[PDB]
Amino acid sequence: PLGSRLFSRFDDGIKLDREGWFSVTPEKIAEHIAGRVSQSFKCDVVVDAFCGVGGNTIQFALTGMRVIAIDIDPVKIALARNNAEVYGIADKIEFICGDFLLLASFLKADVVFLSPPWAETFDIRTMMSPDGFEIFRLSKKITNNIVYFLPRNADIDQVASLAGPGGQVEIEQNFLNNKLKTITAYFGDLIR
Amino acid sequence: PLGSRLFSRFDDGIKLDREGWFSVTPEKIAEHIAGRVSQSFKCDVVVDAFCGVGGNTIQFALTGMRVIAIDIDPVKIALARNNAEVYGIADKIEFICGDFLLLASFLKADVVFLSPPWATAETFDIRTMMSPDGFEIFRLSKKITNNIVYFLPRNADIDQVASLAGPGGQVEIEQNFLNNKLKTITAYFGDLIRR
Amino acid sequence: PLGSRLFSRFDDGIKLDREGWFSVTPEKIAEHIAGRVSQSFKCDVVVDAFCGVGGNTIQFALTGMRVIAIDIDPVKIALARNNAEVYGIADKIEFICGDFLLLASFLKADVVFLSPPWAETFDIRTMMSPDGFEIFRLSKKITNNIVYFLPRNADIDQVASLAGPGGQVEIEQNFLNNKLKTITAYFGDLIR
Amino acid sequence: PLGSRLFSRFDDGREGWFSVTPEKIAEHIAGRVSQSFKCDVVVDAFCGVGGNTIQFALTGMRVIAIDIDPVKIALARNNAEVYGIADKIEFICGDFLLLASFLKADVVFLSPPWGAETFDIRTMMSPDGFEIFRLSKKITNNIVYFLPRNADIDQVASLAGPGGQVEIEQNFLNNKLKTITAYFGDLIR
Ligand SMILES: Nc1ncnc2c1ncn2[C@@H]1O[C@H](COP(=O)(O)OP(=O)(O)O)[C@@H](O)[C@H]1O
Ligand SMILES: Nc1ncnc2c1ncn2[C@@H]1O[C@H](COP(=O)(O)OP(=O)(O)O)[C@@H](O)[C@H]1O
Ligand SMILES: Nc1ncnc2c1ncn2[C@@H]1O[C@H](COP(=O)(O)OP(=O)(O)O)[C@@H](O)[C@H]1O
Ligand SMILES: Nc1ncnc2c1ncn2[C@@H]1O[C@H](COP(=O)(O)OP(=O)(O)O)[C@@H](O)[C@H]1O
Repeated sequence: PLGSRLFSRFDDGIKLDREGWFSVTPEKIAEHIAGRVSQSFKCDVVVDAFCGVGGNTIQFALTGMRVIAIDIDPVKIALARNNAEVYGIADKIEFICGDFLLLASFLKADVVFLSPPWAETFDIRTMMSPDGFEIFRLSKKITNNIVYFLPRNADIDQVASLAGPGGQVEIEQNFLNNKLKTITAYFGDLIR
Repeated sequence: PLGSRLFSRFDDGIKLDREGWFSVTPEKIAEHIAGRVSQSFKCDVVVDAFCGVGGNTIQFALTGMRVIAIDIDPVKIALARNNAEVYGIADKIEFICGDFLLLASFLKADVVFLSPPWATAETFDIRTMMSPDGFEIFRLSKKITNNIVYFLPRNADIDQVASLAGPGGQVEIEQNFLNNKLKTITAYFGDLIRR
Repeated sequence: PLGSRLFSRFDDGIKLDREGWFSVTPEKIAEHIAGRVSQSFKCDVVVDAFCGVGGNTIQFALTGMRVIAIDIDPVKIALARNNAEVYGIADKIEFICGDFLLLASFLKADVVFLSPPWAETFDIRTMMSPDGFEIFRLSKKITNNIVYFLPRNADIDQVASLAGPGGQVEIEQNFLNNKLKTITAYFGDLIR
Repeated sequence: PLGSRLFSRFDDGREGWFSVTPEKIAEHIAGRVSQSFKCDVVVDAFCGVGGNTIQFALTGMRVIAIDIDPVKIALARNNAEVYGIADKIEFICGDFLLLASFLKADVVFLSPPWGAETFDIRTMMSPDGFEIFRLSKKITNNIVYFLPRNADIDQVASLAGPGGQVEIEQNFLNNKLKTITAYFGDLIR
């Protein structure tokens, strides 16, 4: 290891949902990440590399950013598409059904948001599919401004080693009720 | 084991999706189930008990049936709601976020559709390997109606499944194939059985 | 308007200044209604159709009945759930956030309790939102055992007509300090 | 009209919230007041069921939450527990105007009841918006006034005194003006 790592905190919490329950959902963190990214230097276009049902994609688009939302699964794309439609921000999003690793080399964007398919320590190389180092390498062809959404037990030496020697990484730790839940790693101009 | 068991077959297949891929998705089976159910005797209202993102709910609503769509997860309900909105059939559906086992005693419908949360073993035990308990799920569904659809893994215990119909009762086991390999089964009960 | 109208009385308890309750239906009246409903023939499950923060719901639940409590406002539902737990009867209630008129055709219950959103004579078709006749029609799909909580100036011809031609209605008049405040109308097997 | 008026903007995010003050702006408000110099204790003067109270409490501030209606207070107590911050709050059921002269706090948050092209805070709030502010001033200079879009900024600015400073934070929902948050004292900037 040979670079500076910033450690920060974000506190997740219960929300009052439209069903009348007090719930913990992905939305609070997604909104926080989107808010941060959209305020960073020259960050107008984001690739949501593994968009799934479009939770993060929606949050990016709601800040006025343009999104290239990618998922290998056409059922996920259709769902994400419908989801964006009702939020009234579908015109901010281009959905592409395909393999991010095969698309990455042909894209132009200011940011790549990474939430890939995810044990005492988490090995991003052997425990993600595809290879979490390969995911980042391909993201790097597009931009240095990368967000990595990672489990709490993720190897911080590995994560920091992605910044290159000796690059900076912010490790934003996500807490619920004072217990560590997940980590959001920021790279490039996303660090504050 | 006592009573009748009918074995039937449905073939799944590739579809040409709007992304320009040839793919297999849950839609074809879901559409088939909705078609069959909607043609059955006096079947106008269905409870989709574990609706998830609303795949089966959409297919039921698309045939003209009213749907009570239930999921314990409000994130799923939201997605299902938005999904239905775009299809132009949201007015056919009432979404309830809650536990099906706590809601079932208070519902009125003609049909219950069950696709509950499913070890990797040779035989699937519906009592122990489903949460909640698959016999308990069925028992609560019976308070509503005899017309019940159960979507189950290929290795489901047919003796168990047939025992849900009770001693001397009828079940239909509709086997779902993709390229001649068995993928899943759809069990029909009550007036939903063929003929 | 042909049929039978019974007129009864209930005397509300005097409340000191600055005391308040969760519902426009006073606690003592709700208690009285719940007590009456729970002793009626085969009356174990009640729908509280416009439950608010659960003032009436709590009173039904305290008698041992099971309650389907419905409100279109997710804030009310979430506050209602909290209240149910305070009174130790959350296990007796199923809260549903939704439109009563849309949910009614899918419910199973023994009793429906109606306290809908409201100068000289009160018109239930005109001065309730939604339409008071419509609310009753939908409640009728569930059961004949209906309780209608109404203003003192409610048109008794209208109220009686809901019972159908030749039908029976009970108009329980609610008195606070020997002055008329409100009415509670009973239908079906709830009539004394 | 005299003194200084700083202007700022905040962009908001079948869903409902406990307060007329949206969760996110209350969050925003509680965030910047808890950042302010020696601001540890806040009076939520018309707390209702505690929507704003919760947000102040979540920053780690202590809250004196006041409401004249005992139903609101009881509901607020439950909510505080759900959010795990009940030990940060003292609820008091009473009239803020009658309790104000007896309180000690660093911040007063005002979101009074209402009771027109231009909003007159003196005649269109119940009680009088000037009276409310005067009583809050006995406690502290650090006051937050949550107000409708059509608020008379001359009137609002006059609360700061001759040559006084006020910050008018405009709350936008989808590029459109919704409400304003006025800051006084050390809460400005
Ligand atoms: N190579 C890939 N490129 C783009 N998207 C992918 C790729 N591999 C998987 N995905 C998608 O990434 C998302 C997250 O994966 P996963 O955690 O498996 O799904 P889930 O949320 O259903 O459990 C899924 O929506 C999946 O379709
Ligand atoms: N008791 C319940 N009542 C209603 N819905 C439930 C209940 N238990 C689980 N569910 C929901 O039923 C579906 C079961 O699917 P499951 O296999 O667990 O999830 P997933 O589709 O994410 O893999 C989920 O959408 C889950 O939220
Ligand atoms: N169609 C409806 N279905 C169910 N509940 C409703 C409907 N319309 C209004 N409500 C609820 O009925 C309750 C009574 O309404 P209202 O008298 O307007 O109350 P309030 O002044 O207390 O908000 C409210 O809690 C409201 O949310
Ligand atoms: N003098 C007062 N002191 C403290 N709280 C008050 C006073 N007057 C009103 N309140 C409270 O202020 C809150 C807001 O008032 P209002 O807008 O009337 O509320 P709402 O429409 O939510 O009932 C209410 O919760 C009310 O109880």
